[PDB]
Amino acid sequence: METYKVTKTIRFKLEAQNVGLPVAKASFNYYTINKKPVDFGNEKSELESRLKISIDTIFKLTRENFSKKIEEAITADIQKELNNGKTLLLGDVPMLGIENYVSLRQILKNIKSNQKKAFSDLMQSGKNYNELKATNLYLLNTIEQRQFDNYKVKTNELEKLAVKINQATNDNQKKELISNKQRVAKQRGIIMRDNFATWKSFSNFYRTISQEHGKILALLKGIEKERTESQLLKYWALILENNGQHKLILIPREKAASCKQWIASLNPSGDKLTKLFWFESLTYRSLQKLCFGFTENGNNKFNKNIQNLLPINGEFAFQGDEQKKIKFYQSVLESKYAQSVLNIPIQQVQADIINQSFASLDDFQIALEKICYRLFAVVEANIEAELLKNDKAQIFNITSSDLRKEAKDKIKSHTQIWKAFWTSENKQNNFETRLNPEITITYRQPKQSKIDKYKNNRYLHAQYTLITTISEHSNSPTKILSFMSDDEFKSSVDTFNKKFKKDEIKFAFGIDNGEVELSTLGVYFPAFDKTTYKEKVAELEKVNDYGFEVLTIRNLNYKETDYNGKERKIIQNPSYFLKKENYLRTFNKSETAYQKMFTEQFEKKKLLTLDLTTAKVICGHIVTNGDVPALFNLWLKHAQRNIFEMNDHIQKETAKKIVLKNQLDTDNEKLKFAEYISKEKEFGKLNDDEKMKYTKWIFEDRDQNNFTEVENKKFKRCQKIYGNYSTKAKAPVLFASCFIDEELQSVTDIFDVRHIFKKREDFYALKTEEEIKQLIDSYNTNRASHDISNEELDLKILNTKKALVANAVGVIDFLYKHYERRLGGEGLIIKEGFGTGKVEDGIEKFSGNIYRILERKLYQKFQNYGLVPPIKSLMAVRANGIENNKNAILQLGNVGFIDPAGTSQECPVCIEGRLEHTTTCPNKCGFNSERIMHSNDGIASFNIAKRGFNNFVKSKTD
RNA sequence: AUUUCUACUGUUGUAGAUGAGGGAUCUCGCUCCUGGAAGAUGGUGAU
RNA sequence: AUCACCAUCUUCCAGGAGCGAGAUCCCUCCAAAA
RNA sequence: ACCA
Ligand SMILES: [Mg+2]
Ligand SMILES: [Mg+2]
Repeated sequence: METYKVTKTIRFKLEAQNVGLPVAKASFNYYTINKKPVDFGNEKSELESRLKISIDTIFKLTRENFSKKIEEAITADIQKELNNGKTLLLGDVPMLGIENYVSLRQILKNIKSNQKKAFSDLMQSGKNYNELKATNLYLLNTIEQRQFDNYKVKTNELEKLAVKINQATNDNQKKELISNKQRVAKQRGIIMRDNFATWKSFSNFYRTISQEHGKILALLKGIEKERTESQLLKYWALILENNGQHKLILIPREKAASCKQWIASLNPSGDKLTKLFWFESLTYRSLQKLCFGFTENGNNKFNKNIQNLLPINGEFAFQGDEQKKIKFYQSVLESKYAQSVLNIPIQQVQADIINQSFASLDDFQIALEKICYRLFAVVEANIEAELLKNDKAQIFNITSSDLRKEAKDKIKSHTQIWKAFWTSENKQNNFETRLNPEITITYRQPKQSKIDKYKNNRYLHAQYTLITTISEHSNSPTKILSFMSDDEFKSSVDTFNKKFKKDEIKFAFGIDNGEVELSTLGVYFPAFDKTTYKEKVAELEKVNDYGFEVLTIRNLNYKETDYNGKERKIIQNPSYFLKKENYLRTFNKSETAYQKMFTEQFEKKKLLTLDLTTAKVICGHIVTNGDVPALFNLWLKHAQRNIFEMNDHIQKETAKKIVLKNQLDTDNEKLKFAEYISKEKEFGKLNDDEKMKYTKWIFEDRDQNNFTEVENKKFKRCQKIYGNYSTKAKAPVLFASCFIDEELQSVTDIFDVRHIFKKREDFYALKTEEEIKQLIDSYNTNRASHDISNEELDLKILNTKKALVANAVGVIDFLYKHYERRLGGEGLIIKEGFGTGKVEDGIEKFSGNIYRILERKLYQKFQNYGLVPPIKSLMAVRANGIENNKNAILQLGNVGFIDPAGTSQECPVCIEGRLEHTTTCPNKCGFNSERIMHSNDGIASFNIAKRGFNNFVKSKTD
C-alpha cells in the first residue's frame, strides 16, 4: 500500500588516520553548520496557560472524593500561603521565569509530611484515642479505634525490640534483627498504607497532581534543552570514495569556506576509481524558518526584503488557506532577491515548480524536497593531500564486518540499505533512499572486566562508532507528531484507518497468548466458509493447499564431530546442519551423506497452526525446535530473580535462610504454600480439618485417594494460580522454602514458600539435572542491593524477553510475505484486547509474559511496509480491553483487537459444540483436528482469526 | 569472533532481529548526610 | 532513696542526594549570506 | 481468558 517517510538510525565503525562522549558531531549540508535554536514561541506562551490554576478548580483535577470539611481545610491551608498577592501554579518551573508564584505540588507534599511527622510523635509518646480525635491532623483523624490499637501494639512491640537489641550478644543478635525487620516494621507500614482510607485517597490525589505536573515539566525541559543542543556543530563532512570503499573527511568551519571554493573549480572527469562527493539540499521545513523565523525582533534580514509579497506580517496572516500559502511561497522563489542568495537548480525549479499547480501542500513539499536534493561528484588525481595540507582535514575509514567479507548475497539489512544508497539506479529515482545531513561520532573505552580476565573481541580495545540517520520512502507523505494534543492522535488513527478497503483484505492471522505455550499462531481465509457443514469439513481438510510447511527435529541429542576433533550438537545451532555449504565444509562429508542426514534427521509437514515458543527461521525453513535455548534462558532468569528477591539485603547481618527442594517435607510448608496459592475468600472459610484434605488434593497423585464432590464444590473454586504440583506431572516443579530455624523440625516457623522452576522436558539436552547449581549462585542474603553492580550479577529480564519476540517476528513476517505473494492482498493481524487490567494479572502469574512486548514489536515491524500509523501514546487510544461485545473490533492500521470470550473451546465447524478433549466434536460432526493443527490447543488461534475477519468486514458494510 | 542483541564460534564466520541520544513521573530493594522522638548503660551534680 | 545533667549506645520517623529492577511518558535528529 |  501507499507508504510514508520513515527514519532509522544505522551505525558503522570508524578507523582514525589523521588527527559515549560526543567526540564530534557534523553536518554534510554546508548551510546548517551555523544553526540557530528553533522558534518555540507559541508553545512557551501556550503552556503557561495550562500551568496556572484558579484555586477553586483544584478538586476537579482528580477522581477522588473528599468530604467538605477536608476540602475546606485544604483550601484554607493553601490560602494561608497565597497571601501577599502570590499566584498559584500546578507546579514550580524555573525555566519559564515566573516569580511571586506558589507551587501546589509543594504544598500538597508539605501538609502530608507535617502530619506524618506529628502522628508518629503522638503514637510513640503514648497518648490516647480520645486525645488523637482532638488534634488538628484532619487526614489521620477519624480512623477506627480498631486500627489505632492495631498500630500501637506493633509500635510498643518494636519499642521493646529496640532495647532488646541494644544489650545483645552472640548469634542471638541475628534472630532479633529479622524479627524486628521482616514482620514488625513491614506489617506496621502496610497497615497505614492500605487501610487508612483518607490517607490512601490523599496519596492518590497527590500522585495524580504530581504526574500531571511532571508531564508539562518534561515538555518544557526538552524545549529548553533544544536551545543548547544546537550549538555543537562545527564540521563540514565529505565522503571520498575509492576502489569501491568510502572514507570520511571532517573539515572545520574555519576552513570550509575556502575548501568549498577550491572544490568548486575541480573538473568532473567521469570515473577514475576516486571521487569526492558533497551534498546540497533545501527543504520546506527550512523555508518557514527563513521567512517567518524570529520576525518579531525585526532582525530577520530575509524580511527586510520580500515584504511586498506579504498580504500585516506573520505566518498567521494566511488564516490557514493552503492555496494562498502555496502561491506566496512560489512568489518567494520567484522574487529576484531570493534567487540571488539561494542555491537551488533554478532551471528545473522554474520549469517544474513555479509554473506548475499543486493540489495540496503535501505535494508542494514533496516536489521541493525531491528537486532540491543533489549529490555532486568531482574527481582529480591524488585528491587527498591538499585537504590535509590546506585545511587540516581529519580522516577516518568507514568500515564494518559485512563491508569486508568475501562472499555476498547474505548481508545484514542495515548494511543492505547503505549498499543500496550508492547504486546508480537510485540516482534516477530522485534519491528515494535519503541520507539526512546530520551525523555523529562516539568513542567507547574498553571494558576493564574483560581486559583483566583476558581471541578477537570488540570490548578488549577502544572503538570509534559512527551514528547516521537514513530516511526511506523520501517521496511519500511525511508525518510528525511533536506537540500533538492527546485528542488529535485518536483522530489521526481514525483517518489513517480509512485507506483499507473491504475487498482489499484476503486473509487474517490470529494469535493466542497462554502460559504453557507463550503464544500460538493460526491463519484464516474466507474460502473456509461454505454453506453446509459437509462442505466446511472438506474445505478444511485440504491442508495440502492452504497450510504452510514446517520442519521438526527428530532427535535433539544428535551430535557429530568436525575435522578439528571438536564435537557439535544439533540443539545448540541447527544452522550448521541445514545449510549445505556449512555441513560439507565443517564435517567434510559428501553429497550423498548430506542427503541421507537431511532425510533421516528432519521431519516435515504442512499445518494450519504453529507454536511460537520455539519456532525459528533457519536457512529459509521454519524449524519448530530451533530455539529451545532462548526459552531456557527466560525460564532461568525468572527463577534467578525470584530466588533473589525473596531474601533480605540490609547491611547489618540477619539469619534468614532459604533452600531449594524437589518437594515439601513438613506440613507447615504445605499449609503455607496452599495458602500462597488460594484466594483469601473461600479459603479462610475452609474448615481447619479440611485444610489437610486440600493439601492432599494439591500435592498427591489423585489416583489412590477417594476425593468426593468437594473438589468442585470447594477446592476448584478457591484456587487462583493454576498448575500441576504432583510429583509425576508433565513438567515437575522445583520449590524454594524460607525459614530461620537450623534443622527444620516438625514444629518450626516457616513464613514463606514459593514455586520457582518448571522442569520442562528436553531441557536436559542442554543441562543436566544438577545444574540447579546455576539457579542458586544468584541468591545470597549477605549481598547489599546498593553494592551489587552489573557484570557480576545480572537481574535484567528485558533482553532475554526480547529474544523470543525477535525469533517470533521473523516467523510472522515470513508467513505474511509467503501468503501475500500468493493471494495478492494484504491481511490483518488479530489478537485479543485484554487491556490493562489483565496484563498485570498475567505478569503476576508468570512474570515473563510476552503480550505487551510482542505487540510493541509488531508495531515496529509493520510500520516499514506502511501498514500502521505512527504511534505517540499507546495508552491514550485503548487503556483497556474489549469486553462483553462479541462484534466490536479495535483497529490500528492492519492490527485488530477483539473480545476473547468463548473462543478456546468452541468447535470451528459446529460452533455450538465444545471441544476440550479428543480432538473431535462431541456432536459427532465431521470435524477432526488430527491432520490439521499441531494440537488441540491451536483451536483458539483459529477462532481468534475467524472472529477477527468477519467483524472487520462487518464494520465496512456501513 | 558482531554498528548492537541472542544461540554458536574460527579453512571464506554462520541463523534470526535491529531508531539512537538525553530526560520526566510513579512503584519496589538499599546506602550516606542533616533534623525530631522513645529508651538502654557508665559517670557527675542535688534534695 | 529520688531528681537534674554530661557521654557512649539501640529502634522508628521526616527531608536531601545517589545506586539496582519494572511500568507509563516526552523532545531532538535540514539553514544562513557578507 | 490463564490450568491435571
Ligand atoms: Mg487466548
Ligand atoms: Mg494458550
